[PDB]
Amino acid sequence: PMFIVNTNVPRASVPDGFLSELTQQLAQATGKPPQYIAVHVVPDQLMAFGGSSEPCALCSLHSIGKIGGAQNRSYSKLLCGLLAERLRISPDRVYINYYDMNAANVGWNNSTFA
Amino acid sequence: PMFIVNTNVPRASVPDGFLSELTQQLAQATGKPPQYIAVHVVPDQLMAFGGSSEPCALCSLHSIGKIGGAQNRSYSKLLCGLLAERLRISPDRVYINYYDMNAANVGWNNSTFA
Amino acid sequence: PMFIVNTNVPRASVPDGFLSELTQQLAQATGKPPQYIAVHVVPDQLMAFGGSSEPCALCSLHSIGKIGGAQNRSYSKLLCGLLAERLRISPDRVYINYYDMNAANVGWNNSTFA
Ligand SMILES: *[C@H](c1ccc(C(F)(F)F)cc1)c1cc2c(cc1O)OCO2
Ligand SMILES: *[C@H](c1ccc(C(F)(F)F)cc1)c1cc2c(cc1O)OCO2
Ligand SMILES: *[C@H](c1ccc(C(F)(F)F)cc1)c1cc2c(cc1O)OCO2
Repeated sequence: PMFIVNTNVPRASVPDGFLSELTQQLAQATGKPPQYIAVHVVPDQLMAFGGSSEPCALCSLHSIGKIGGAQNRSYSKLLCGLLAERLRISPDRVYINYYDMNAANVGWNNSTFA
Repeated sequence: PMFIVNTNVPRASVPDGFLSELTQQLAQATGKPPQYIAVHVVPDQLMAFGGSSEPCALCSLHSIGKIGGAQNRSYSKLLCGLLAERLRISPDRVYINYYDMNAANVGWNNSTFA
Repeated sequence: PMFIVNTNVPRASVPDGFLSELTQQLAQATGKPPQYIAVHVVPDQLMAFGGSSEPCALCSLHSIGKIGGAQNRSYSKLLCGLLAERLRISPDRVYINYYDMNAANVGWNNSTFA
């Protein structure tokens, strides 16, 4: 899994350890080892949600499997909770795109997975 | 719907009103209330298009429905028009990825739209 | 095709000529004329891979066809090779997402490629 957050929240408002927490919590939620988890946070973005420039976030979770109806609800509760608690972004100003990747379409270490 | 623009145009060349203009125009084009629309503009990017560093844009439009052959051809006119006028980008230096999202794969407000 | 690299490597470590090298190498690898190729490099990112902030990269390759099992392996060797040689990023700290795009979902110059 790979999780990306883009947000208009400033860099100074991202708390120390945020990437570590995302890594740890995503490992728990996906059942994948922490070593596999990639996390990417992009603050200070020029963005709007519903025509308002109040704090918001646009995110993606790519995973080889572990994506589906109930699972995605659970990820959204977890991730919106974190963005609310840590970045002070209201859950209703977050979008998260979920992508179930075929292993053959993920490159790593000079090759691809299967 | 969610619209993202990555461009090598500098930040000071992005008009202050561009996010709101995109929001309004996309609401009309998709038939969704403006409140649903998220927009994200990423200037000052290191990019090349056809081996040239002249102004260009790499974009995406994600939507739960309202994506298809004819609709996409129409969106491209709308979006190239906006980018040409407001960012001075030639329309043949714009790519737009269109993604039709399943509601189950869009997280929002601690859940998903499924 | 469009290739995007997001990396925590600093801007100054990205060699002059990198975008041109990517354009040329992707033209060769995909068989598509260089005029069609878009490349985008995003340094100085806040990211972690396996909980570690050592150099890493999260990448994507979108293409209308020329995507598949064996081809993706070849692209990964090529692109990890370039990231290792030019940006000093170890291949096992790189993910690359491959997307086979429908021509109807690629917008360019007021239309799509369908
Ligand atoms: C994590 C993972 C990282 C990146 C992607 C990508 F497609 F976005 F590139 C997808 C998944 C991951 C890593 C693995 C793995 C499963 C997952 O989910 O099995 C071996 O390494
Ligand atoms: C807009 C919309 C925003 C984001 C995405 C995402 F998947 F990329 F995250 C997709 C669509 C939208 C919001 C809605 C809605 C439909 C759309 O298209 O119905 C209720 O809220
Ligand atoms: C390259 C190409 C660029 C961008 C995308 C996008 F979908 F991500 F936007 C996809 C492919 C390309 C350009 C062409 C072409 C094929 C490809 O692969 O035929 C005409 O121009």
